[PDB]
Order: sequence, then C-alpha cells, then structure tokens
Amino acid sequence: HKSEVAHRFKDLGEENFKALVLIAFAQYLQQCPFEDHVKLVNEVTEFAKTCVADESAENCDKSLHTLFGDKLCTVEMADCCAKQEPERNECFLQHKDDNPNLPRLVRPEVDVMCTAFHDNEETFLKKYLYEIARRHPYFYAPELLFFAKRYKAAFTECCQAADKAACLLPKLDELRDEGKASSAKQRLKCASLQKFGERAFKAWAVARLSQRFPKAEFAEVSKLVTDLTKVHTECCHGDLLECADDRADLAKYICENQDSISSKLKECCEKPLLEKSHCIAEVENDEMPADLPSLAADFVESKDVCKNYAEAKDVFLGMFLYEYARRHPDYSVVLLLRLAKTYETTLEKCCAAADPHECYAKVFDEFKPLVEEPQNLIKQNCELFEQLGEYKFQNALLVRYTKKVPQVSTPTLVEVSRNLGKVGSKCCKHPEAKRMPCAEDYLSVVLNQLCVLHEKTPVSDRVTKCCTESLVNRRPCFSALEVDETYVPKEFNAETFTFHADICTLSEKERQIKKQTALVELVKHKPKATKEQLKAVMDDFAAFVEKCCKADDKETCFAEEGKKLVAASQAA
Ligand SMILES: [Zn+2]
Repeated sequence: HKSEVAHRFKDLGEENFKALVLIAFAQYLQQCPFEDHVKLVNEVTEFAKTCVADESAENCDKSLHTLFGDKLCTVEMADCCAKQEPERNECFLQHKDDNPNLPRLVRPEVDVMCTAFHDNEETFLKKYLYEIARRHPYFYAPELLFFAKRYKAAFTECCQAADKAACLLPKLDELRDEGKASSAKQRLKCASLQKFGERAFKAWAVARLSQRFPKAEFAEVSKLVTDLTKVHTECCHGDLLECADDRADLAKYICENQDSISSKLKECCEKPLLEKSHCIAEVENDEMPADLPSLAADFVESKDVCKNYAEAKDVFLGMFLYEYARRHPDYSVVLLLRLAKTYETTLEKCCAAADPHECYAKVFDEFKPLVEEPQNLIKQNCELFEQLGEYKFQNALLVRYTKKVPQVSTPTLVEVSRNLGKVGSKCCKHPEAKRMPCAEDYLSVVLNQLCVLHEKTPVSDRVTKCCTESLVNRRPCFSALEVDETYVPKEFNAETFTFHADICTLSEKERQIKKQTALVELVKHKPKATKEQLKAVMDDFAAFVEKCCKADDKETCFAEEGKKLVAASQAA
C-alpha cells in the first residue's frame, strides 16, 4: 500500500466506494441531514479519483480515518473534532447512538416511490442507505450493500407490475424485518470484540465455523477464523472500505477451495459478489464426517495432555473446541464455549498438581448439567409459546422480565421482551436436535440489546452484573434472576392510563405495543399481582378499546369510558 485511498477505489469500485463512504459518514454523524453527507461523499469520491490518476498528489498519502474524519469535521461532533487521530475515531465510535430517536419513517405512496425510482434512481437508493445506516450505526457495511441490491431489485420488478402495492410492500416489509435482525445480530459481534476482546470473537468463530464446516481441518478452520476476525474487527472500528474488501476476498478464498471446507457451497459460489458472501455467512451445516473417534482419547485419557497443552495452550484448547463443535451442531455456540472454559479451568489447576490424570480423567462429567440446563429452558418456553402464541408469550415474558429487573425503562423492557417472544416463532418450529443453536444464540443477540440499551443509562445493578460478568454466561445469568423484592412500587399516573382514539387507526404491530407498554406499567405500579390477575385487567382494556373504536364519537368514548376502567382497575 502506497496511497490507501486510491487502492480501495480500484478494488471496491466507484458504486460500492461511494456507498460505503455514505454509510460511514451516516453511522458517525447520525443527526446531520442527507444533503450534507451527499456533499461530503461526493468530495471524497472526486478526491479519490485524483489519487487514482496520481498516487503522488497532495494529501493522498493520508490515512483513511484522517481523510474521513477531516471531512466530517468540516460539518456531539464538536467534541470529537477537537481531537487528533487515533483518539478522534475512538470518540466518533463512542458517540454512536443505538436509539437515536429519529422518527420511524413514513413511506410515500407506491406510485410516488416508483416515479422517484425511475426519475432519480441514484438519489433514491442513496437515501435508503442513509436512513438505515443512521438508525443502525453498527450495521455490517458490506451486508447493507446487499440490502440495497435487494431493495433496488424490488422496485425494478414491482414498478413494472399490474398491482404495485401488492407486489412491493410485502417485499419491502420483509426486507425491513431482516434488517432489524441482521443489525441486532451484528451489534453482538461488535460488542463482543469491543467489551470482551479479540479472544472472545476468535473462540466464538472457531465454534460456529467448526459446526458449519466439520469436514474442514483445524488449520483450515483457524485460517477462516483469522480472516473473519479481521473483517469484523475492521467493520466494528469504522474501517468500512477495508472490511468490505477483506470480506469479499474471504468469499473468493472459500469459493476457490470448497473441497478443503464444505459441500454446501455449490450454490452460493454461483452467485453475484454481494449475494455470494451473504449466502456463505448464512449457509447450512455440512454433513459431519462419519469416521470420527471419541474425543476422550486425545483430551481426557492421553499421557501427553499437559505436555501438548503447555507447548501451545491456545492451539490445544482451540483444537478441543474445534473437535467438540464439529461433532455437536445440536449444541449452541455459547454452550460450547462454556465447556471450553470448563475444560480450560480444569487443566490449569490440575497440570500444576503431581497427580494429573486423577483430576483430568473425570472432566466430561462436569459438562452434563451445563448441557441439560439450556435444553430445559427451550423445552419449557417453547411449550409455553406453543400454548399461548407470540403476543401472549411476549406478554408473559414481559411480566417475567419486568418482575426481574423493574428498574429498566419501559421502551427497553417492551422492545427487549417483544424480541424475546420472537424466539418462539423462529426456533420452536424446528425439531429438538436443532432448537438450542437457534434459540440460545438468538437470546444472546436479544440480551446483548438489553445490555447495550441499558449501558448508556444504567439504572439496574443486576443487568450490569449479568452484562459485564461474562459474555458467554449471560443467558444463564439472566434466566437465574429471581423476582426482585427491593423494588418500591411506582405511584399511579393518570397520563400513563389515559388512552385516545389514535389506537383504532394504528397497525396490528403498532396497536399491541401500546397495550404491552400498559402491561409493563401495570406490573411497575402493582408488582404483586399474579399472571392470572393482570390478564383480567388487560381483558377489560381490550373490550373498552373495541367498543370505542366502533363508536360514532370515538374521542368522547375514550375519555369518559376510560376513567371508569382506571377506577374499576385500581380497586381490584
Ligand atoms: Zn480503524
């Protein structure tokens, strides 16, 4: 590398460069309007084109953070812009806002959108990136490019359809659902790297890829872990151009040699660049090879265990996890990492003592309770889900987690508990030998969100403990939280329980959030009421809404009949 800017302009290409730069600025300055970033991205692009012509031109020598940050600083920001590199980039990164409280964007009419798509395609698609990047500062940048590709394809197709709204809206809504999920899933990776370190990510990545590619050798898996670690490190540090290039190259590497890795990549490697990576990242598990011995020979019984461990602890323990993860796709990543830490801690205390086998021989016995514990949670909560349904299952978990940590803000409790309820719809449909991976690694994402949303405004000593103590053990920690006894009941507030005619016109998603926001506030006001008791109060609520939405005058029904609800409720 002689001049870093131009180099990335050739590798990635103008379309992707411009995109990735727009995403970079959007994530760092989330409050600034669209027209400002467009001007900055344009000026970097035009600048990069001079460096392509001449790598010896003025300022092309500078680093990408310097080039990016100087350009943002022509525009929170005033704090960071006082600084030099690299502390400025750390500032910018610290200043990322998870819930920026931008308005949930209202979509124009489909006829209006398809006009602007044809008349100004470049603008229309640029504004998509902008708006998603702004609300999801931790979004996997190369992924978001693929989202833009899908979003583009949607209009090319549905704008030339007989019915446009019937074509377009279910595609765009489906796409927004994936976005939120991807975003949350990626927010975990960054949190893992940034709060727990590069070992956490490396250990995570060994487990996940070993499960995925069991016919791959250890040395082959360890390479893909190094490459995948680098890619997310760079993406989570704001090196978006370098992340996307390195990710692209890890995809060409894999696809070149599927034989060394897996048999499931036949279809993925016959796809466009953006879609290619997505496919690999989300590929099914390859068939575990049949001729695999017991793990106990090399790792429990052998006479050179402490010898091979002491020679290379991270090599050896990486092999353990490799060997254990490749033959247990039924286990969750985070379950596997507990066992890798259980086996780690055994070898540290016991290689020291002069009787090594006597301790080390009965290690696998320690795993038994760690494997049953998640399986018990999934069997039980999926039972509950299948019995109630998503909405009521959310309502139950809402009561559960509010009773656990009633100090947490109501938007967070409601958003988290709602997303905890979605595990049921995602994972319980699958069979028992494929449930824990789905479920427990989803809960990792959703709990990380509680942690992240809570991190900025900490009001719960329990949530801080469970979030900080161990990345791997979080779900056990949170599950183990019994109902809080210290909590003083919050005093009745008439604004919280005064509802308006607005409720009738809303969506089914939007409607039930409001009702769930009440149910938390009920649990916050009256925490000693049972799960049965509260049902009867929310019963009367729903029927009150129902009759006032069929009213001639809706305004007056919601005001007058509403106060009789709060009177009758507060009594019981
Ligand atoms: Zn960086």
